[PDB]
Amino acid sequence: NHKDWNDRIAVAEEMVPLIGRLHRNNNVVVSVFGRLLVNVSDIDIIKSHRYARHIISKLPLESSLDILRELVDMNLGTASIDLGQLAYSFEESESTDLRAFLEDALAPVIGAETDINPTDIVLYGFGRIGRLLARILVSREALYDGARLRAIVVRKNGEEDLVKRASLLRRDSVHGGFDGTITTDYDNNIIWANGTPIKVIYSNDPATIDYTEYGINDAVVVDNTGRWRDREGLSQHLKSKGVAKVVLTAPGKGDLKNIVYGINHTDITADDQIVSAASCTTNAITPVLKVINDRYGVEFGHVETVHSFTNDQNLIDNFHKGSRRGRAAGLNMVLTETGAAKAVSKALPELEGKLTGNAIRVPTPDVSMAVLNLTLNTEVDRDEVNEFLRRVSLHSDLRQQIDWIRSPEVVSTDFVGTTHAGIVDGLATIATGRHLVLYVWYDNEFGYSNQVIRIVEEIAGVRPRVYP
Amino acid sequence: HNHKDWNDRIAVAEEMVPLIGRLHRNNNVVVSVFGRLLVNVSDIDIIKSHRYARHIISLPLESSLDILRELVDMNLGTASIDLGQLAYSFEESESTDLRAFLEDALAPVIGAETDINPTDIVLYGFGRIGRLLARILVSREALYDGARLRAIVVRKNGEEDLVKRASLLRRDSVHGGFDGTITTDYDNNIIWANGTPIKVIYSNDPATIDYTEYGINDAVVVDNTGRWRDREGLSQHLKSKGVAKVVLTAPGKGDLKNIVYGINHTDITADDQIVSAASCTTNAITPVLKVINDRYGVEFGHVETVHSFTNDQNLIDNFHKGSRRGRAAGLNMVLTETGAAKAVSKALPELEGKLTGNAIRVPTPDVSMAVLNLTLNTEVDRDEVNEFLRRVSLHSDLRQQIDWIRSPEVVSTDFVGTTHAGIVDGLATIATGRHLVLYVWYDNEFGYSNQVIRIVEEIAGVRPRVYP
Amino acid sequence: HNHKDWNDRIAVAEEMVPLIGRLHRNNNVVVSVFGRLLVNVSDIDIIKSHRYARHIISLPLESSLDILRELVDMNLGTASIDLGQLAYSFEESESTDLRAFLEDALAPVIGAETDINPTDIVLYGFGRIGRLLARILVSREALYDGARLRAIVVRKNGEEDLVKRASLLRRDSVHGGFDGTITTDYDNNIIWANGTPIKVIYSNDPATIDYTEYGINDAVVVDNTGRWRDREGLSQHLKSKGVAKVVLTAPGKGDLKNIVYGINHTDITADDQIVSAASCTTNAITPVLKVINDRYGVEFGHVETVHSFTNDQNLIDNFHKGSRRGRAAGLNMVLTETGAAKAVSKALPELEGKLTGNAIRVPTPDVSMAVLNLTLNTEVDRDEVNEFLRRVSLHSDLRQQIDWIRSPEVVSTDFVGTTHAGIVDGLATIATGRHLVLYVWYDNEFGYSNQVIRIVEEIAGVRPRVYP
Amino acid sequence: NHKDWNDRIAVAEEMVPLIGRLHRNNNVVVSVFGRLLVNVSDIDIIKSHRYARHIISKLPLESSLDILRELVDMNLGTASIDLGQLAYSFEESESTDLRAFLEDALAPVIGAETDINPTDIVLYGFGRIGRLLARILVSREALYDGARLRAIVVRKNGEEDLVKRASLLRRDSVHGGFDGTITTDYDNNIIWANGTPIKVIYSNDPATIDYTEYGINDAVVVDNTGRWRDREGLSQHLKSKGVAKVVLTAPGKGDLKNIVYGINHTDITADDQIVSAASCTTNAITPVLKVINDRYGVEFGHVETVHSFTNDQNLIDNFHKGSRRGRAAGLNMVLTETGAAKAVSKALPELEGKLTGNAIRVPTPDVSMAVLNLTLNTEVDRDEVNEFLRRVSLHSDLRQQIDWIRSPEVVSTDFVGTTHAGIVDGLATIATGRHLVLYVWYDNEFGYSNQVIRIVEEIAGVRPRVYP
Ligand SMILES: NC(=O)c1ccc[n+]([C@@H]2O[C@H](COP(=O)([O-])OP(=O)(O)OC[C@H]3O[C@@H](n4cnc5c(N)ncnc54)[C@H](OP(=O)(O)O)[C@@H]3O)[C@@H](O)[C@H]2O)c1
Ligand SMILES: NC(=O)c1ccc[n+]([C@@H]2O[C@H](COP(=O)([O-])OP(=O)(O)OC[C@H]3O[C@@H](n4cnc5c(N)ncnc54)[C@H](OP(=O)(O)O)[C@@H]3O)[C@@H](O)[C@H]2O)c1
Ligand SMILES: NC(=O)c1ccc[n+]([C@@H]2O[C@H](COP(=O)([O-])OP(=O)(O)OC[C@H]3O[C@@H](n4cnc5c(N)ncnc54)[C@H](OP(=O)(O)O)[C@@H]3O)[C@@H](O)[C@H]2O)c1
Repeated sequence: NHKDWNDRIAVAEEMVPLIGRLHRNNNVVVSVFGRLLVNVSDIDIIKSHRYARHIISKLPLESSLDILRELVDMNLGTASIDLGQLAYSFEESESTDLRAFLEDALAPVIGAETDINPTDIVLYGFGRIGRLLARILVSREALYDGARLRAIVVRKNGEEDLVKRASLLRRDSVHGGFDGTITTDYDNNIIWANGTPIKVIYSNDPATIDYTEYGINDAVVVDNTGRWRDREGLSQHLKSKGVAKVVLTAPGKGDLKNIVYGINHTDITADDQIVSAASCTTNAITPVLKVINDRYGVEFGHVETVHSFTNDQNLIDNFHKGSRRGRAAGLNMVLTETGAAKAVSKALPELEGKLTGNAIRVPTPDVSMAVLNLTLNTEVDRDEVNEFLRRVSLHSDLRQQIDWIRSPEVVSTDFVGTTHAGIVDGLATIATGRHLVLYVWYDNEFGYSNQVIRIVEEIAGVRPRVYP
Repeated sequence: HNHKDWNDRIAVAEEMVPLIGRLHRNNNVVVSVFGRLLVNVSDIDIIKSHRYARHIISLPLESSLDILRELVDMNLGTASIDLGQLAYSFEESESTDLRAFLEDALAPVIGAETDINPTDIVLYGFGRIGRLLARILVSREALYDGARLRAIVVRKNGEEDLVKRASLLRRDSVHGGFDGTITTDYDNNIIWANGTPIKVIYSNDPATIDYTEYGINDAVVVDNTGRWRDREGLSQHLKSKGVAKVVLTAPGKGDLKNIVYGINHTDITADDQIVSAASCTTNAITPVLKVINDRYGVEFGHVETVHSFTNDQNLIDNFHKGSRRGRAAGLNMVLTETGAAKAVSKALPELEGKLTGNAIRVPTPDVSMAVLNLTLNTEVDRDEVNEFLRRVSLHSDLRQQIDWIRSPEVVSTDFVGTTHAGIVDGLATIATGRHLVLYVWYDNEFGYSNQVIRIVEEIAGVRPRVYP
Repeated sequence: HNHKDWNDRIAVAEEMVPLIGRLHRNNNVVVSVFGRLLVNVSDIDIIKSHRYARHIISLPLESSLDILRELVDMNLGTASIDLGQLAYSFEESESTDLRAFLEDALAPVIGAETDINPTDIVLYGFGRIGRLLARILVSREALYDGARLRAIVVRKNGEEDLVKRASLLRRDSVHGGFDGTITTDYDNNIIWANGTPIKVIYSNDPATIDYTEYGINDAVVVDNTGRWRDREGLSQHLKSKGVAKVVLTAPGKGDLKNIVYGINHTDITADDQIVSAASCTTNAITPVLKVINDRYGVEFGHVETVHSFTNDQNLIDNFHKGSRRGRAAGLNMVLTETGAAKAVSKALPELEGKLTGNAIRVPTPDVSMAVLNLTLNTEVDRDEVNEFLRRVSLHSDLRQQIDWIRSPEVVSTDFVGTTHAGIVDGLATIATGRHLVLYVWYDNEFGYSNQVIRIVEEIAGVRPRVYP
Repeated sequence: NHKDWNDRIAVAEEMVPLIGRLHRNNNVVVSVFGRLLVNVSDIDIIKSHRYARHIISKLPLESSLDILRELVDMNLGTASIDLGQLAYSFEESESTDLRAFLEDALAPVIGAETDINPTDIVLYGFGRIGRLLARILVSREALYDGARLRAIVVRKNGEEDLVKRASLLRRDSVHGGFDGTITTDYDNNIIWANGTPIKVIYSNDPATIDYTEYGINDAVVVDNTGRWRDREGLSQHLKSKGVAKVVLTAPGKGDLKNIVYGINHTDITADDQIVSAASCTTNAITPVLKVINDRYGVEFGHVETVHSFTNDQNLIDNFHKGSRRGRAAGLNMVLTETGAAKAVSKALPELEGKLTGNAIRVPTPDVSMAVLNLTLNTEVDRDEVNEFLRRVSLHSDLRQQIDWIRSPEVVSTDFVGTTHAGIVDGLATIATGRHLVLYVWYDNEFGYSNQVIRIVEEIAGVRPRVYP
């Protein structure tokens, strides 16, 4: 029941000023477990406070209100503060006064520096992944001000260019409208998105740009074009003045590291100039396969993905590079080569030779569904596997790469806009002797984009740290 | 233009939020800027929403923030105050004091009834129209608390009905998620939607329900079944104890008033028990035609409505009322009959015998387009007609019904969720001689449902009163 | 290869046509080449159809044309003669005379009953399955004249029913036009379909029809309503005078035999009054699984069926039996429950407890794909499994149920109209160790309907007899 | 009724040998009004004989059988002989013997030459129009042997090229399977389609091909690429050795003639080296507008086309040259610039300045619908306009460019594969004072393709002549 709804609103209204003071004065983003309370409607704060059951026992707004009331005068510097962890492991201390507990558990923060130098991001390409990257980058510059989108690079076409590019960022048939205002300065070739000025750079050669011409230096280029997937090709960006590092939103060929965030971002070194974020399916299934292989062992795995179509395919039957992709995407079920076996082996080198996979592309514009047919080296029960994945999903350090649900009503549309790389549908799970079958949802556009943003911030050094 | 000043703009908005929130709680006042609310919206919409005030007068946030701090002290009643109207006719006036002006432009309210009695709404049916009526009734209850959704009536199917119907309100392939929480209480057969308890009532006969059992009386029933379109049928509802009035979401047959809100809602009298809201197409074009007819003249007019499919139709060819309407809705363009021309002429009898039209149904799930080919009694040029409709849509008494837009690249999905009954695509207007072509978009589901909600509020006597 | 000889090939075929046509008229003989008819087909199909005889033995047209001229003189009866079987085991024999061979391979027929008594078929319902049953019954009446469609039964809607239902049989968004003419006789409530008069009978109660009124007796009813899936319900039909047997186009509940033709149709006895044809998915995969299970062994098996939507579902989210099944069928990928695994195990009880599966519904209107993940009791290689299924599909007793194909670029629309219950995509087969992945296409509407037509012909005693 | 069906079949079976003798011996294609009886099932011959009511009073097969029985020994040379016109205006002579009448009315033909030298056709491009052109060309080489498809030109890609190109001709998601067999000779880069060997030529420069290298000379290049629409560009083909003439399947810019067959093909001269077939909509509406403007006079016309999407558009929102075309075609109604006003003025120079037009692109893969809003210079009645268009459609020399129907059941799917440029839906027609509104269907892929084939045969000199 919700007979208490209006009080819940009323406490959250008390919370907003406090939340926003810590933001503007102390650069402190307040969260409740995974979920932000910053730049957010009162009703969202309610919804997110309900959510805390799904990790803890029972979370009332007052405990948040009281930690916030005692955080306003604690002279804090920048940091992400989880209001919920502070509630739980205060109650499990256990002794008031609250203040005392906070000053202790938020020690490194108190009095720390409230500014960090941001890092310039350039999007090379501005397509489906490119633009969702730009949305996220603009949201997070407003939360954290760590990575600044400064520019996009597109080829010169036909001089209404700029208006269409801004419109493609303002609007999306699938992802709906941009959270903010998008204005265009035609004279200086800039798209303004909220606070952020995005220079549009016209070029046919990734190697002959002087980014310093636009006040860009030391930039991470996120190439979302996919025209170059080998080191020799991606190396073109490093010839452009202003470029420190390159992230490919696609499987990199040869020696290029393929990085699945949460799983092998610790193998990114200071010296790695060129890195790749793998594919959407790779990011969807690799957390899961790694976690299952370490616990139970995977003799063999097949992946079938029932996948949304992408923009390389054709509205109507016509020629195409790949397998059967050139048949009309919106009228057909299409059997397609996935590279996901090979990709999963790159990042988990221990499953080399043990995996096969295949795609079926169907008439939807976003969101996909991996089916993992897994032969284990141990006998397993269904509820034990569900509970161990729910645990990883909700409390492990792959918390943000993996979600777990037991919703009997959700379908592909409901996953549009999810921030996880992979969402295990728990009701579906099958286990029988050594056989496991897992079903994984992913928003292949946005879910993947979020992984790429995380790679970009590790590389830039501006991942926020969460206390405690 | 630019957004060099965006972080400045956020700052102010945020000093507004606690003050907008006082008024709403303490004084039951909703605050707007030329018809855009600032209650239960982000800081970003407050920025957007003061920005679009250049369309109207030709507005700094401080003018609002200066206004607001006068209204926390003023012993105010229940009102929809506009900050925009209040600033314009302060400048273009003899000016200071501020306090003095806001206590004379706002005499009617200062110390008044802060609470009207709400009126109980029953939703008979709970499909595509009914569930959006629910979403609006719920969020307008938070804003104004005039009309309260009390109950839906459906037929008993299984024993898992209640939870399936809660799901249907919580998620939607087109309209996305409910803004709030939906909880189900099985013991009492209640869907909670934010603070709103919605009784589920199960009945095969609209005539044999004592609504007073469930605490409901003098209710308006919004029959969104489509089952009964004549007086006899809809009179069934009046036989049920607790029912005062009936609103049909559809063209009423025979002698039933068909109401297009903004145009002829004043034809509703206190003894009118049963009212009709006409079709989506009628609501979308009647305003535009009347405005065009009053200003230039209409000699002749053709309507082609290019229209989304509706749920009565068929995924794959099968039986239906009409031969063409039952063929695979998602695989065909379907030329079909429209009642619009005859229905437009009911409401505008001055156009009786001057109008024709057809409908073509296409594989989209929501949003339609009316193409209006008008021979006029007068010569027009494209830029002049545009500016006329732009003025009509900003200043006229049909603001809420008519919007006009200049935006490029816009397509049908961008109009999901729009509040206006019809939106004139400025870029598409064609005008040569006495010949005019207008393109009018409409969210046949949500746009139309907002018009239904205005009739309901009108019948019930709770149209918010907007001052001054 | 080439077609340097194509105009030569047409020439011969055309000297066949008048002779194939004699046999059919005079002697009630249908002529085929390894299971492909040459009656009421183009000259081009006769070329195609002698060409695909290299798949089987490893065939000149003259061998056929030489055969034919012997059969115009031979006082022949009613038979489905194969020209292919007759040529192969003439060469690989002691050969001339030709006349002598064809009067000893074809002793059973030479001078026999040229006319069997047909059996009256009633179609109860007339939707997606029923109308394709009609198309098959009509064109098989021209070929064999064993089962005759006599009547459909529908509920009275309007007074333009008859013509709407004639239209539904004449046109189809997926299956294209009826091959023939459909005429309506309103006075007698008859749809003419080529030479076939189909009575339309209107009834709310399957139990209260004297079919003998309309000249129908000892009929098989093919209940394609879906309404009644148990013995009690389907027994209603037997209470109607004129009814002998009932065939349900669906999995029958309880104790009703579920029949997969090619596999267990011999379980039908003369005292079986009510029979079930199982689901599309069951018909598509049961044959393949049994063949794979007999040859290698099945230790474990998972089925994912990627499946077209069906007409019970919803264009746009609304109520349904299942929560997920009622969401917008054309906008979503929908993970849902399948009965297939349990139904496969009914028919193959040797696989009881070794099978699992799920279904995903996608926005296509017809044609589905079963993905079979099989752990086998034996090691297999891709090329060997392929050649096995290829042999099974050409030579085995499940030829009509199983096809195998090597063709590139094939996608779901190319399988509309296919006669086989399931078609193995050769290119997609994956095999490594004991692990096998098979992809089986099926026209869930037309393929399945052909299996229904085989049960019907079997129950009725009119399976064409194919010699020698 | 069809109680006489089997006799109808039986007479047509007598007809087939005769039809085919005249074909193979005399190169004589027999037709009944518009419809061929050659390479066609018996049931088609029936259907086409029914059709003759729709032009005449009552047509029985026997009159066809008897004209054919007396045509077999009349020593005829090549010609198209309409069996129906010969039936009508024999009965309206009137005197037997039949023979005498034929030898007189088929005078020019008797004893004439039975061979004509064919013309080599090259398809530059092999996309949606290209391949339908290839289907038609292969059908008509088998009927008339006037234009021979010899080659396609595609750019060099990635070496599975040839198999995909053959597969794209074999199969089509919308147009279904090819009528014949398609084999590939990989060694000589040939696609065999039935009798016809198609050389695949790989080139990046239309100007540097020696077509004589492949035994091609004096060829009409049908450029269906649309990369070059100006004379300077199309002139590139004339530099290639082997090229006589060029036909652009698109509006040609500048001085290039835009040819709508039936309407201005008489303006093609012996000296015109480069000609264009206009657009699909232009071909759909120009017959109609010309015919209406000559009778009644067109003050002003607007065209709205509700148009299928084409392959230049995007599955999902992305950048694009044109207006709003880059939004996702399968999810949206999209307002688009048509050039059809300008195009219709080119071919009808008399409507210059009097026409506007617009497209709405909707989620269908083929078939479109023009709505013509016409202000006339005369008052008109509805039935008189319907009857005058039905007359033009069925008996004028634009018979094949225009059809007329009064079918209450047909929708866009039913027009796939129509051979007319434009099909007027007569039930829809509106007329009121000086205002006419006409609705025109067209299969924008195939309908247009057929017009282009006709242009190709006029230019080649191999249009067949029909007697009488
Ligand atoms: N664009 C639009 O959709 C649009 C716009 C304007 C007006 N309209 C009109 O609004 C009406 C509702 O349309 P809709 O699209 O919302 O239809 P819908 O989605 O089919 O919803 C209709 C609702 O009414 C219920 N219902 C139907 N027949 C009933 C009966 N005999 N007894 C009780 N309940 C019954 C349904 O029951 P279940 O939930 O059990 O199926 C469902 O809840 C129609 O008259 C339509 O013409 C529609
Ligand atoms: N892929 C497939 O479609 C497929 C394959 C295998 C088996 N099945 C099964 O075959 C059955 C038929 O499915 P379908 O897709 O053909 O359904 P459909 O297209 O809805 O056709 C069902 C037909 O039965 C009629 N009907 C329904 N309820 C009735 C009732 N109470 N009394 C009398 N007639 C009634 C309908 O009447 P109206 O014409 O008046 O609407 C319609 O003629 C279902 O059980 C389904 O599970 C379907
Ligand atoms: N409704 C219709 O589709 C329709 C109707 C009437 C007229 N038209 C016009 O007909 C033309 C063809 O349209 P379509 O729908 O057939 O387009 P399409 O399906 O894209 O076919 C284009 C063909 O031309 C080739 N091509 C494209 N650019 C080329 C280049 N620079 N050099 C060489 N070859 C090139 C393509 O090569 P690949 O195969 O390698 O991709 C393909 O074979 C267009 O101008 C269009 O406006 C279309």
